[PDB]
Amino acid sequence: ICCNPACGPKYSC
Repeated sequence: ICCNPACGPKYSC
């Protein structure tokens, strides 16, 4: 997961 906006398509929070 990724609790960040920079994650974009990786954002999982």
